[PDB]
Amino acid sequence: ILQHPDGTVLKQLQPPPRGPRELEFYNMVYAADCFDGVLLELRKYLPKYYGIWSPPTAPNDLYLKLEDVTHKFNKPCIMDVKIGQKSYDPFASSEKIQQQVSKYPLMEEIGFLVLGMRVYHVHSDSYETENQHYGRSLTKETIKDGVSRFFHNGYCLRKDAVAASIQKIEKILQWFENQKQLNFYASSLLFVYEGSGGEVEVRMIDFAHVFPSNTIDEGYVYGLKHLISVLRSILDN
Ligand SMILES: Nc1ncnc2c1ncn2[C@@H]1O[C@H](COP(=O)(O)OP(=O)(O)O)[C@@H](O)[C@H]1O
Ligand SMILES: O=P(O)(O)O[C@@H]1[C@H](O)[C@H](O)[C@@H](OP(=O)(O)O)[C@H](OP(=O)(O)O)[C@H]1O
Ligand SMILES: [Mg+2]
Ligand SMILES: [Mg+2]
Repeated sequence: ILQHPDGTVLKQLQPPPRGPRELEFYNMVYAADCFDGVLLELRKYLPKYYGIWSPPTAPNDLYLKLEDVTHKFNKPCIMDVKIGQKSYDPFASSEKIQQQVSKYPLMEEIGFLVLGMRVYHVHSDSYETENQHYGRSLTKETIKDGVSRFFHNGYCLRKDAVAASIQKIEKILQWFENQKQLNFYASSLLFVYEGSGGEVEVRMIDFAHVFPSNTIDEGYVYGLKHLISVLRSILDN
């Protein structure tokens, strides 16, 4: 991921089939001639898409040019959370299924996995970050405190940002409850709040494993509902 000062990010296409699939996901949703109401609403929850991009001197080198969801913040606090009961897609080999389940065998039970976070601490005017091994070390017993950490700025828990997050996830959940045409594996919600105070973003990102479907994405629903339940209990702290 490359950050550009024009308020965008450039995401390098992953090797095939993943990179091509994500490109085609964005091309589908943001198709200029799209009048599918489900896809038009979905746009609200994704980064704005500016199309494929390459360097003028390197057509081989493929990126997606996307809205940088953090751009409008002064001290953005960011968390990436993978959503769903399965982080492997319908065409995964046994090996890949085993890889992905062994990254976090609790995915079926919890329905989400924190991939990382960067949190602004007001007293020190500095950031603390957690990596992939943080959220993968979270159990049912520790998931609530694990998530809460994102919203604590070194002296108070930001219940405003927790409540806003629930409210935004709720709209995404509603989108999911009214579509049966796409199922999302290994996708994420990107959470941003202002660390320095009410602006909050929750956007869907990372679409290398989105597939057409004829069913509700029950894994994705389960994950969102559980994530909301956790966030709700944090409001009682
Ligand atoms: N549109 C965006 N705006 C701001 N930050 C982003 C955006 N897309 C990705 N990021 C950051 O880059 C990270 C990796 O992006 P992602 O699409 O999840 O790539 P990967 O396929 O490598 O998991 C995310 O966790 C997030 O922190
Ligand atoms: O973060 P880690 O521990 O390096 O593990 C990676 C993480 O689970 C990625 O989401 C996954 O890509 P997908 O989500 O696209 O499967 C990748 O699979 P890969 O090794 O097959 O690229 C893993 O290696
Ligand atoms: Mg990702
Ligand atoms: Mg990915």
